[PDB]
Amino acid sequence: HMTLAKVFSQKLRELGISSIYIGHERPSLQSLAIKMLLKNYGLVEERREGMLITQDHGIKLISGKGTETSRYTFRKGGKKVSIHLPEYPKMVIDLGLFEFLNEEEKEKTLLQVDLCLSVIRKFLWDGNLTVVGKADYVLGRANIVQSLSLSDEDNPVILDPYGDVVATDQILRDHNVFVIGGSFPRVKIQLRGSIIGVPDEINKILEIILRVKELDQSLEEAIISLQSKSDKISRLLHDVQLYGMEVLEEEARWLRADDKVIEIVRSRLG
Ligand SMILES: Nc1ncnc2c1ncn2[C@@H]1O[C@H](CSCC[C@H](N)C(=O)O)[C@@H](O)[C@H]1O
Repeated sequence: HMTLAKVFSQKLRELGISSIYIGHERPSLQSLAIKMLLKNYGLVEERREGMLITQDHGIKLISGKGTETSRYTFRKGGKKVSIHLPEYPKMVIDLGLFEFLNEEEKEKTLLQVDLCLSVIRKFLWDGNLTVVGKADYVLGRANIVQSLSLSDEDNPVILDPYGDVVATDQILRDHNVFVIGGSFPRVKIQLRGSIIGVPDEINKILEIILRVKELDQSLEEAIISLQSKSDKISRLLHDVQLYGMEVLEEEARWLRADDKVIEIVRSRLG
């Protein structure tokens, strides 16, 4: 779809603005826009000089002292830019069954939901995240609702590792609402025919989907980038039981698996 950084940059050019003095802020449009949306930060109209730090989506981000010309500086208290924030995608986490679980289980689930905020703010913004079915929960500007209300422009899918619809670049790309649990299609992410090795963690699933949608990355590469040592180990082990040792070496270069992983997988066999 569109990242917050991209929408921000298109509005900025329209007005006529292609340089910002950022002073002491992380020099990324995403970060700057998030900050503007969440704090009293904004743009102040002032003429300043600097050197380039970067050229994000075509906008010269300035600081320090040099010879690059800013007409606008990003400052605590400046004026907001007004940007049609992307309605989509909407990432929904369902906490319906939440009080089936153990105390220790609830603390793990919620820690995982907490980390979603950081993922959502890496591409979109808090508004694109919704949590359903727990009303005392508060996660920055996430929507916190008791039940999910569907609109005509919503085209949703349920992420379910026991689903009957295998996920695909196109299927993730052609949908815009995604429900991840604590009557639409129930969609299962596999690695290469299998669910084994696929990260289990709510915040990792969410990040896999966004990588595919916002960065134009493949599902395979997305999954692999987000695996833990344990995901790789468990998958190599499985596949060596299946296909034998000839598989090990090459399937480790593909899983991008490091020495420690391969060491361990050897050590389990002999
Ligand atoms: N490989 C995968 N494919 C699709 N969805 C997944 C997935 N791994 C995790 N999820 C999502 O992450 C949530 C937490 S995993 C626990 C749910 C598990 N299906 C169960 O029945 O116990 C799941 O409900 C699912 O929404």
